[PDB]
Amino acid sequence: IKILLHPSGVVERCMVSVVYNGSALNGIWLKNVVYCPRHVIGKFRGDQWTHMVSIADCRDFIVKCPIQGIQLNVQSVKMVGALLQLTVHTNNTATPDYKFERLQPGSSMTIACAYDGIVRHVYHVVLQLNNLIYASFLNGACGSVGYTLKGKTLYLHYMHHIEFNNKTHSGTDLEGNFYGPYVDEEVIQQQTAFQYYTDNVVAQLYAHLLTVARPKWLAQSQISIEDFNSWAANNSFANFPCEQTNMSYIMGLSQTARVPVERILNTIIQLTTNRDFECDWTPEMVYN
Amino acid sequence: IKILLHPSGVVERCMVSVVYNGSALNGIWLKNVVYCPRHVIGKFRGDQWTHMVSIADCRDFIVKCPIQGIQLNVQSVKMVGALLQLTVHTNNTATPDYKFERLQPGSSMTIACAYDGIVRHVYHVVLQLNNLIYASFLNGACGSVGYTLKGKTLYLHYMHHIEFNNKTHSGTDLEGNFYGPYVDEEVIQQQTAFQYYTDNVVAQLYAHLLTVDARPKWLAQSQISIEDFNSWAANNSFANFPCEQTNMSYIMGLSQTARVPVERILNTIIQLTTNRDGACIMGSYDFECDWTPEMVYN
Ligand SMILES: *C(=N)[C@H](C[C@@H]1CCNC1=O)NC(=O)[C@H](CC(C)C)NC(=O)[C@@H](NC(=O)C(F)(F)F)C(C)(C)C
Ligand SMILES: *C(=N)[C@H](C[C@@H]1CCNC1=O)NC(=O)[C@H](CC(C)C)NC(=O)[C@@H](NC(=O)C(F)(F)F)C(C)(C)C
Repeated sequence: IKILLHPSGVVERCMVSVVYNGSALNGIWLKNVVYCPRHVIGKFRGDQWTHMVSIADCRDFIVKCPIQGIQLNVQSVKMVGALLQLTVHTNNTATPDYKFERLQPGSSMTIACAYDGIVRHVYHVVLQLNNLIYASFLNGACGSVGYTLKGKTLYLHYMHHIEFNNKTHSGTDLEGNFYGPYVDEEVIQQQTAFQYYTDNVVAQLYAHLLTVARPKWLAQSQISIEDFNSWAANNSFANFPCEQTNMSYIMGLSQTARVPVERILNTIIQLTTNRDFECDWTPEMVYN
Repeated sequence: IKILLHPSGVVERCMVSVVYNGSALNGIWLKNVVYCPRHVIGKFRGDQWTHMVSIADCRDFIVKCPIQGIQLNVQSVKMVGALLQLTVHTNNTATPDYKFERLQPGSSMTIACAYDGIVRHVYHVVLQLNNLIYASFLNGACGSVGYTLKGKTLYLHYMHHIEFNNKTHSGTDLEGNFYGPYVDEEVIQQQTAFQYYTDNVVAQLYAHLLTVDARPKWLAQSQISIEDFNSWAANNSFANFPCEQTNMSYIMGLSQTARVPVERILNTIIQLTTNRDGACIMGSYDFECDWTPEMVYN
């Protein structure tokens, strides 16, 4: 039982460099459109973006695709949400079947971290209930995408925008809308309190009992799901189950492990003195 | 600080499928040669391989590369170690600058786990001191490769062969020699006892101090010397520290930024074996050998 990531080859063939008057980041090239963060044209705030994008000369958008050796030429600039839709002359012949899918908190995705239009590293994250990811990005990485795959169909979920001072990262879906109440502005932005995605904590504990001698810190007594949820409301744990569809997986793991979920939940409560606690294992990934 | 995988696009463009009389697995296609495990021609033992390979007809090797729409035709077949080197008529246009490099225990690599010539998952493993990897594989995954990337060159380290009862996996390097004393035969094979790669366990705790909590309450207050630790390590399934002298430059740096000398990390490891009591360190619940000092420091 490993943390599984999706192969990045399809994403690599679409990544492009986007350089606008001394500001460099990444973008993705699908059909005849290149999607990049809008702050490549400057550091603006509020409703200045509409007018500021309209005064942007397309000749200044230097766009290159390193994998294909092509230099793209922009014909029109359209702002959609917090993203820029740059229409180019050439259609990307490497464009796959793709979908723009929003992620619900607690779901996983593969980050294709890129620089200068080239994907450098690939790693795994789960969108937390505070609508932040705990990723890793340096200067010039904006425009990196978080994606999943399902039968050679690219599911784009995320594009990176901003890093906060507690090693948190925020971006948009590919429709241009941020996750949570965060924006692309260099100011302090109040984050909602952290809360554990309980379904995923349950998934990690079951992953441990399946890849190891049942440990000593495993609780000996059961607790009802309802008693856990009254406890969870005062200990920053999400109401269980967070996703009703996860019970098909969780109950299946409870069979393979011969440990009922009621015992796993009481173990979560007793591990409070030790208590980040990590919601990186989803029940789908552990079961399949 | 994350577990970083290398981008797999270079590997996908060269993966192929290899089928022989109903036995199907994966192969990698570099230049004019296709490399795949030898048990695609049968489940033979001992020294039966040299003979059975020389009588295998090349017209029974069905070789497709689905990402390029080509079906390959095999000219010659040569057994190199536990691998078959299938020469084909067509040079691979997507062949990168590559190198066959054998890993030493404690190093990491990215696994491109494929089926029918297409990689379905990528994940990260470390060659353990038993010369096994703790990976994830199903039927038809043989031929999957473990690799790393240094700029432009693709560094091939591993090709998958066999899964053992304890969810451990074994294979060869790209030159054809297995890691450890394991062979491609469906019998029980003795495994050396498990031993933690102490350098990597030190890197995991430092990763926790630098990203999760700078002063966790399981961090030992007192220190132990490297020497006193290594006396304890010989009896507690921990390798002698340091396992690699080149890791010291990374660990000394991690100590300087964490403001916690390695002596306290080593004593923390000793204390955790008697009083971890369910502590979850860098999301792992167990000591992991997945975090290397190089990756955590860089
Ligand atoms: C995109 N090219 C970068 C990605 C950053 C750089 C450092 N790590 C990352 O993930 N994005 C930016 O540089 C941001 C630009 C804004 C206008 C969208 N700026 C930031 O992320 C800054 N963060 C803040 O000011 C904030 F207060 F925390 F929000 C940096 C990280 C530069 C201080
Ligand atoms: C090749 N595609 C597979 C990959 C396996 C299947 C299950 N998980 C894997 O990683 N390799 C095989 O099927 C092996 C073929 C041999 C002849 C090289 N066989 C095995 O791995 C078997 N293992 C054993 O018999 C052994 F005892 F553990 F060594 C299986 C796991 C199928 C029983």
